Amino acid sequence: IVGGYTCGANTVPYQVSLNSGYHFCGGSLINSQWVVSAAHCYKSGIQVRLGEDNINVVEGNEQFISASKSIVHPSYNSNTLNNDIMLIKLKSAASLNSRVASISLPTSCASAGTQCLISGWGNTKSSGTSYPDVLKCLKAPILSDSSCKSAYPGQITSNMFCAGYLEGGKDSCQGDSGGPVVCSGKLQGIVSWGSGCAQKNKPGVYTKVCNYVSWIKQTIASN
Ligand SMILES: [Ca+2]
Ligand SMILES: [Ca+2]
Repeated sequence: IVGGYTCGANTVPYQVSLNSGYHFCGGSLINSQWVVSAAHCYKSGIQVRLGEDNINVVEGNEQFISASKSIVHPSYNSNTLNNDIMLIKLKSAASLNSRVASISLPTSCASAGTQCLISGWGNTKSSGTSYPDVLKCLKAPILSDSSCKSAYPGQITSNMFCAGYLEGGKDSCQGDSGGPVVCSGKLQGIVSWGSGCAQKNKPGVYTKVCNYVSWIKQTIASN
């Protein structure tokens, strides 16, 4: 998260650190046993780290649950990042509390202008590389589809939306991938991609979770 702020410990209870020996991607806890993340965050041997604030020191609220199974979206295209969403099932149900909570799936798609909370342990620097150990948050509006398309011409599918700022300076970044975009307490987006981080006219592109609630629900229903 570039230009964001320190969330505060466990203020984003659905925030997940996907750990494979290291935090490599974010995720969103959607129920006791399921994390959604970006499909381009897919790896084998994922441990799902819940209740994380500082991903580098054990602070007592962590729940480390390895991934029982990962389900990259069937139509995930790694080249265009279309359908950049993946389901991760925990080996065991998370112990849900005030700090390890699931995030609700969107009934409706959030509109442009809706302010969203993006969070992750990604690079905090637009230029260079500084990885925070504690969760960074960014309040960022969903941008219009036209502004998203004009920012990334020929690249924005109906399954993506842009959030952030066209003047840049505030954006999800590398390492925020798979992380939540929560608007009105609902997981509206997944940190998917962007041309760099916090560049002018290059907002973050996020998986439009509203389009996958069916697929997510049916997948949860049989896995
Ligand atoms: Ca920790
Ligand atoms: Ca990345």
